Amino acid sequence: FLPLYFGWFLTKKSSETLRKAGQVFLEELGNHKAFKKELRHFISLELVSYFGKRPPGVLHCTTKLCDYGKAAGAEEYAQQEVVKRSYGKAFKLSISALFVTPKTAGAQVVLTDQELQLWPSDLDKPSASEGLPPGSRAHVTLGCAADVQPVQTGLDLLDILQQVKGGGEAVGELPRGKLYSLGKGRWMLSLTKKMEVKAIFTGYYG
Repeated sequence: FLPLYFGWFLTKKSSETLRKAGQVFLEELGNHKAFKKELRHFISLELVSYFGKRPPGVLHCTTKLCDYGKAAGAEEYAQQEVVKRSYGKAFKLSISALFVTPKTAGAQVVLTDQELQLWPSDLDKPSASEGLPPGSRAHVTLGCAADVQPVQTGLDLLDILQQVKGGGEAVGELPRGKLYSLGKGRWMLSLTKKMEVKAIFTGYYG
C-alpha cells in the first residue's frame, strides 16, 4: 500500500535551523508593539505557548496526503514516474517567509520547477487555491493551536497569499525582514534573504 503521505523531509541540521528560526519569530512577534495592538483580532501572550502543538521530530513539506490509498488521487500520484524517480532523492527548499495566524504558524516554501513536478493536482482543490499558481500551498508546519490540525497550515497560507495578491506597507522591522499585518490575526515575515533547507523526498508511514 501507499504511504501516509509523500513529502520532503528536512535533515536534522536543516530542521533545527528552521525550527529555531520559527521560535525566535514567535518570541519577536509576541514582543512587538504592532502585534499587541491587534490581540483582540487574535485572541478573545506567549505565542510559543499558544502554538503548543509542534512537530515532535524533523520538519517536513508535504506534497500529497495518501492515507495508504484512502485519499482521493493517491494512487494516481504515486504511479507517476517523476515520483518514483525522485523517491529518495535530495532536494533544496527555499523558505521565503514565516507566518502566523490564530490557528497555525508555518513557513512558506517556494518550489522550483523541478519540485513543482512533484506537486499533485487532484480534482478537489479548496477555494483559496483560485487565482494563485500551483504549489503556492507548499509549506512547513511549525506549530498549531490546541484544537487545530497541521493540515490547516496550508489553508492558512493560501488564505494569506490571496490577500497579498491584491497588492501593502510593512508595520515593523524584524532582524530577518519586514513584518506585515494582513488583518484578522494574520502576520507575515518577508525574509530579506530566503533560507535554504536540505530535504529528502520520500514517503512517511504511520
